[PDB]
Amino acid sequence: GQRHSIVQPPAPPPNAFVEI
Repeated sequence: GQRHSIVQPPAPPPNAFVEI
């Protein structure tokens, strides 16, 4: 609403259905 500490949420790469 006003501002807070650096907002940089890191998203963890999700696995895919059978990579190989």
